[PDB]
Amino acid sequence: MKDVTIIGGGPSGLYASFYAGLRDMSVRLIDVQSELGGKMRIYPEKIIWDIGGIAPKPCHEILKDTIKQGLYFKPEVHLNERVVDIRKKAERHFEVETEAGEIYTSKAVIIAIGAGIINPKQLDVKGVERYQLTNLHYVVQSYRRFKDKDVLISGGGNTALDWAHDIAKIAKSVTVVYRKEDVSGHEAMKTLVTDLNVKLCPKTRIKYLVGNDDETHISEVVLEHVESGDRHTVKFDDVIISHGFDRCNTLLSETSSKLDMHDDCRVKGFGNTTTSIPGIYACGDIVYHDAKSHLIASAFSDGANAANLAKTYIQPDANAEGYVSSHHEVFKEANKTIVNKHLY
Amino acid sequence: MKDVTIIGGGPSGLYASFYAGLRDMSVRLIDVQSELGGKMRIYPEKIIWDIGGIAPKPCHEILKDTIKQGLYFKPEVHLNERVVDIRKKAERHFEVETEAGEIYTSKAVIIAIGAGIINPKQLDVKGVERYQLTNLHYVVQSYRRFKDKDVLISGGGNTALDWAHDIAKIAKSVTVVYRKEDVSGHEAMKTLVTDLNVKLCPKTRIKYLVGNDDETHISEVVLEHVESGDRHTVKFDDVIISHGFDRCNTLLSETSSKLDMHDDCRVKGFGNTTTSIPGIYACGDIVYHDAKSHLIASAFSDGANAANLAKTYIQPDANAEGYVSSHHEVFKEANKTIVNKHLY
Ligand SMILES: Cc1cc2nc3c(=O)[nH]c(=O)nc-3n(C[C@H](O)[C@H](O)[C@H](O)COP(=O)(O)OP(=O)(O)OC[C@H]3O[C@@H](n4cnc5c(N)ncnc54)[C@H](O)[C@@H]3O)c2cc1C
Ligand SMILES: Cc1cc2nc3c(=O)[nH]c(=O)nc-3n(C[C@H](O)[C@H](O)[C@H](O)COP(=O)(O)OP(=O)(O)OC[C@H]3O[C@@H](n4cnc5c(N)ncnc54)[C@H](O)[C@@H]3O)c2cc1C
Repeated sequence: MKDVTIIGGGPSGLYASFYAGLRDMSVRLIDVQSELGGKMRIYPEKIIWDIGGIAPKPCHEILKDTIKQGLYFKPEVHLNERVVDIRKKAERHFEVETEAGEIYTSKAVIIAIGAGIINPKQLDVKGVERYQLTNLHYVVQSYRRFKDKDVLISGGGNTALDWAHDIAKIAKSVTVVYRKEDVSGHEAMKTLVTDLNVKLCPKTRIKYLVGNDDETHISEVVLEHVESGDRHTVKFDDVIISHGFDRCNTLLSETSSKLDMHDDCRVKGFGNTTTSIPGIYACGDIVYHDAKSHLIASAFSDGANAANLAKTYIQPDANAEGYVSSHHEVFKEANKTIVNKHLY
Repeated sequence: MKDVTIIGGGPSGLYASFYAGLRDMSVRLIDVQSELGGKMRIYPEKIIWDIGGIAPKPCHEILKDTIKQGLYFKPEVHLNERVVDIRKKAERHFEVETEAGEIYTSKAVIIAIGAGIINPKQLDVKGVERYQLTNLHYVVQSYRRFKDKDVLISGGGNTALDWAHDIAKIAKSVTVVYRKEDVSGHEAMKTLVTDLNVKLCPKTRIKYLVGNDDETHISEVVLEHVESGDRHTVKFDDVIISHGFDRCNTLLSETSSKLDMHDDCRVKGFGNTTTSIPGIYACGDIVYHDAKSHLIASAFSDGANAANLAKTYIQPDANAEGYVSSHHEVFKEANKTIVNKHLY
């Protein structure tokens, strides 16, 4: 029987996988996406600066390193598989069941599902290459940059509609294209509908992202009606791609085992990655504890803690923490080649 | 007046410096060593694997990246300076005083002192280069590798004497060279003295670390008596350099402001980097909270949390957390050059 099943292949699940391997635990890693990376697959061309010890470079580049790390010890990896239920048969005996009916057994379970299912939108860029785009946004925090700008927002989820309203306060115009399979959320919509500089475009998708010359920005967007198929090209200064996150619609609402939940539908972490059920640990954006940050850095330190607690759960007399890698015997064979051949 | 004074230039203080800069805070960074890096300056040639997202490479290489990160926003850096006192004159008004009598003012204080003063021993290696040594150890956790080995340990601190005893259980012989300025600790010494395969060498230092041929290991060590100056060369299979850490002998025992302390002389973190005094935050190995790991990864996530809490302390209406770097406006000018010139 596998030592631990890890649900979620984002940076938190990946590091948890690595550190569980560092602690000599057999690992099963499950993720619904066709590739590992979680939310990081949303913003591949973006330059990341705030990961500890990592000089700024594209997210997809850092992701490649993070994935490699998660797979050093070669865990049992299951992609394109969606967990729907978690069960505790007994102590050191858990069942993890997918929507396809597959049932996986483990002595422990690590939940690293972030905010739920990630399904990145496939953007088709013409004229420019995506890796050099500047006016393409996947999240809105500061919106002062959008002053007097013609802004496009894709997605009609509550968060996207909130962004639209805030941006509308100073933007020249805001256009929201979406499909109404998006929530869309009555209150967020009611607020937005009286922003008279906002155009709502239901049943509409982004077909093409177009930029001229060489340029490093999108200058115009080809929009397409989902039903009629009619297209028209509109110029924008900024394009914002929302994804629609709802932490309240994960499996944790309808599994066969209910962890205590934070009021925002995050798993209640008891000081750390410990949950209300012994043997189950939550790491990353899904868990709440006082030391949390919404950062990849925090996802990593959570992963370590989840692996440690899972290790001591399976084997109580084991060390509380893992051996530091600098003096860990498992890396020595590789270290000599790395040093001798200067593989860094 | 400076926003925050950060005491300690290890990975935790460095990231805290970076993230404080990310949150648009003015920073003063103080460390007693002649160079930044903290404990990482102890094991520069060692290959590190367990930092999130970072492929294995020498510690000094990762340190260079970590230092660069800590200094992006160009804080006020004070090296070769030892803090001896911390004072809270009023809310958003702190005094940080060094042994030389210098007094620095800040609206907040971040304590990142690890286990206390770090003063790396200068090893002189002959025959081989340090970067390829394998049998050189700076910490002992697993000691099974020392079975039937002739082992040398430098340092007579309690921890080093504990290592010596454990190793003596399976080693062919253990030699402990030290100066008695080291504790040495009565009980640890009393335990060790009846290990009849252990040779105690007081008033003795390591002069030379010698390896033959090209080789990737130390084959023999030149020892020197501190008083007489007499030398003799002894062959060893492994060399262990202890440093002597005592968390109970930091400034936190005799400042003008007492944080609540964990029973192991670590600062009591209230769920995170929060201490018993508003405006003072502890990040890294110095602080205890339930989400802690003794890892660089945890030092980083602590640093972020300490910067955030310090930010909201100085400016209560500010956002709880900082803007993700991927969409942070402060990095955009640099991002275009990084992308255009492929500087990664
Ligand atoms: C646009 C954007 C920009 C960001 N920029 C930065 C930045 O610059 N620096 C930084 O530190 N952080 C940044 N972040 C945050 C960072 O991406 C997250 O903190 C991090 O991805 C969280 O890692 P995680 O593993 O905990 O969750 P996730 O990354 O969300 O991983 C969850 C994975 O588990 C999968 N999954 C979920 N549910 C189930 C199920 N029931 N069955 C199977 N599989 C499943 C999901 O599909 C997903 O792949 C950014 C976030 C976004 C959205
Ligand atoms: C030999 C060894 C191997 C390790 N290997 C790994 C590994 O492979 N992976 C990993 O993740 N971790 C590893 N670690 C642990 C890692 O080094 C620590 O977790 C990390 O350095 C802690 O960072 P810090 O900033 O909190 O403390 P520190 O690194 O100790 O930084 C403290 C700094 O503040 C300075 N300072 C202290 N006090 C005062 C004062 N009163 N005034 C002024 N200045 C001051 C100190 O001199 C020091 O420079 C290892 C530790 C050691 C000793």
